[PDB]
Amino acid sequence: GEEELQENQELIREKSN
Amino acid sequence: GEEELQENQELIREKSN
Ligand SMILES: [Ca+2]
Ligand SMILES: [Ca+2]
Ligand SMILES: [Ca+2]
Ligand SMILES: [Ca+2]
Ligand SMILES: [Ca+2]
Ligand SMILES: [Ca+2]
Ligand SMILES: [Cl-]
Ligand SMILES: [Cl-]
Repeated sequence: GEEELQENQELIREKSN
Repeated sequence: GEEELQENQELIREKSN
């Protein structure tokens, strides 16, 4: 769901940084 | 979709390790 998606995008942010 | 979900679970695995 929506929360899973937001958490996913934060994992992507963490890895990109 | 399905690929997004698999990629998400791998990010979770990478972080847990
Ligand atoms: Ca949230
Ligand atoms: Ca959350
Ligand atoms: Ca979060
Ligand atoms: Ca795959
Ligand atoms: Ca893939
Ligand atoms: Ca992969
Ligand atoms: Cl880095
Ligand atoms: Cl670690």
